[PDB]
Amino acid sequence: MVLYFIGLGLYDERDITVKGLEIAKKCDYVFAEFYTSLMAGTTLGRIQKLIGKKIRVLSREDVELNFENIVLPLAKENDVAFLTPGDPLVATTHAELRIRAKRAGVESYVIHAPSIYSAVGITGLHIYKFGKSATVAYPEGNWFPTSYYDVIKENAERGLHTLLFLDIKAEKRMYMTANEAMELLLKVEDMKKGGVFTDDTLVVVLARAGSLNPTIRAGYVKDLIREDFGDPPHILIVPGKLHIVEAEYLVEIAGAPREILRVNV
Amino acid sequence: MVLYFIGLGLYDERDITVKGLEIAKKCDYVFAEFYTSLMAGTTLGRIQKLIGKKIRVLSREDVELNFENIVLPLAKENDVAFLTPGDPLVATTHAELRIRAKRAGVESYVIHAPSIYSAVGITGLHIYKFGKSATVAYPEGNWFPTSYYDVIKENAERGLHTLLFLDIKAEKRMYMTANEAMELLLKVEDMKKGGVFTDDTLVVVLARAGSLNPTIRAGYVKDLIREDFGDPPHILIVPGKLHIVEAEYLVEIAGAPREILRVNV
Ligand SMILES: Nc1ncnc2c1ncn2[C@@H]1O[C@H](CSCC[C@H](N)C(=O)O)[C@@H](O)[C@H]1O
Repeated sequence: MVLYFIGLGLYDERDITVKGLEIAKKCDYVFAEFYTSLMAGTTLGRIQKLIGKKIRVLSREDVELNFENIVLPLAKENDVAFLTPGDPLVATTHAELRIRAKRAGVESYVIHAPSIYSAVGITGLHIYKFGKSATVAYPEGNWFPTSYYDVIKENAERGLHTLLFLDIKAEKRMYMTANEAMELLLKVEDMKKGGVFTDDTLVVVLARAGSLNPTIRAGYVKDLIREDFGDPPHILIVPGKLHIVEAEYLVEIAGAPREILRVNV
Repeated sequence: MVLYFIGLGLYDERDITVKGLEIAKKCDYVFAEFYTSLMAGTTLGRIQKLIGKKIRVLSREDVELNFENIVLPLAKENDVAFLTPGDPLVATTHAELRIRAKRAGVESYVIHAPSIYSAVGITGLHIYKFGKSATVAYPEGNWFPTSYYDVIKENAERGLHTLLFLDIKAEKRMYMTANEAMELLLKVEDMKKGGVFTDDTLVVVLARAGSLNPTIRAGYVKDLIREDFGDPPHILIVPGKLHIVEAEYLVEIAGAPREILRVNV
């Protein structure tokens, strides 16, 4: 009679909360989805071993089209868990699944876990200064989406930071790198000429948040565009004007050039 | 030889990540602060029992003025952990403490935990639509903070949602309720008269996120301003223009007036 939405956290199998783990262990059935994002620091096998339960993976179609036929029927007479990378309901489509549960007469509860949305606090940038977020999508064919560029423009002009989720082909396990994102943004700038993203733009790259050894780098595009930030996933941030405290953290912790203390504050 | 900043999560001792727990259990010394937020579902005793270590609680003064005198000295010859509610670097000034650690020759690591900043996803509002955040602080003496009002105005004009952290005075055991926040906002409105926050404004309240049964309510200020949302902590949200699916969730899950389903495109 109960469905638990349980977050797996940021990177590996230990990023689930103690609450989420103990609840998952007591569930009769455990499902999981890895299409909204991936858990790059672990494997399905390691997650399964930790929980001690067989984990049935669901595709985007399984969920978006058949959640009420695959998961809810079992949740009617058993305790069922639905695992998702990060924090449940951060992904925009997740929330509606709770309405489906209600419609089916199934109680649902949410067990939170760390999300990249909040983990970016490790960049030293004040969380309150982050504005609207956006996703950099790979262009393809004759389709060249650029809405993320406008998001940076609107946030930056108001002195706010912009969190940029990078494209991911979950099924193929292909991650867009911060380098590719920077190249794309420079390409968009060359087309819109808005003066929003150039070689002189200060950016911050956060790779493998959740890991004990994440890569946190800050610097100008001209210097970071060909830099190796390590294995995925990568997150790109275009900060707005910096509070001196944010700048000092970027210099001392993220290796930012001293120049940001006089140019970006 | 190291200092760990470990988050404890949203509500109770089990909101800590497995990673955080396994590391905390092996540390030589464990310190913590409980003034940046309120974990309403646990006690120091329960946290100590879970981690299996004595926890030395520090006051805001101990941390802000003497972190380098109380904590860092031990981290030079021992494995030390510094625990905090939620995520250690979200809506706190703890990031700067990493700079102090560095200057002291102490390597530091960060272990994330569920944060209210991302837990708001449980309101059904799209996380990417949240703009700049703000804090509603208690007025004191002849000083009446009003900056949060301008944040709402700025976000709303852009169609973005506004997350409002509520004030906390841990030593006095005072936790601002969503009701008190709404009352303060109505007073600022009468002063600035910007038509930003009135009796007809739609708001969302999230109380005790992290618990299994948090209070999630949406409605007009005139109706919710005197409603009992249960024990603290509380957070207040002022939505911007709603997507149809956001409205549907607020109606179905947060008990919002069905009239909000009719969005004005
Ligand atoms: N479980 C919870 N439910 C509702 N609001 C919460 C909450 N935990 C924190 N808050 C809100 O956030 C304020 C503390 S701000 C510090 C937040 C913390 N670092 C985190 O990551 O969550 C509180 O005064 C309250 O308004």
